[PDB]
Amino acid sequence: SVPAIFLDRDGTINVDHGYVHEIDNFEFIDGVIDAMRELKKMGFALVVVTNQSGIARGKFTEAQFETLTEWMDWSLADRDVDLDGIYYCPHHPQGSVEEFRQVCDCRKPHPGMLLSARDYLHIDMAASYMVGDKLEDMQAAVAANVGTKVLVRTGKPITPEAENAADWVLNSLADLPQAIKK
Ligand SMILES: [Ca+2]
Ligand SMILES: [Zn+2]
Repeated sequence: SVPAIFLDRDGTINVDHGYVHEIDNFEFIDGVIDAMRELKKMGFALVVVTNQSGIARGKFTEAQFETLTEWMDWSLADRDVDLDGIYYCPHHPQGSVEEFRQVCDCRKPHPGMLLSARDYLHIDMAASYMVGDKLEDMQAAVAANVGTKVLVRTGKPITPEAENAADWVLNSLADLPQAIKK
């Protein structure tokens, strides 16, 4: 079993402009790419787990999400960051788009995505981290029995509830490798 860093996307990896689905609006947060590269060096699997309800909302299609996700994957790989898994939930109970309109197991704070990754990559959850800027991230982690829950300040002005649920609060994903080294 391998330990992993589970990663929220908007507000953690890219700047959260809300319903981000275009390459020219995808902006990597400073230092996160180097941080992820170091996390790989330190022996962690990297797994993105991201809610994308904009799909259910009709803000953008699944096709558009794949295009952006593919681009993200290459950009990282080309910087010698090779993501071990990318999971997303396109659902929302009130989705305007029929295909995606539903309650589900995979929308954070449901731990579904993390459990799927766990089974797939044989991940050591207790030895793993979850990084995000929202409560739903911390709660998802709690349910999936992730060892360490890390909240970041690069997205949402953190709520006291999110803060409560978190084990650590870091300014950024960029700071995670040093925090773990220590
Ligand atoms: Ca987020
Ligand atoms: Zn879902």
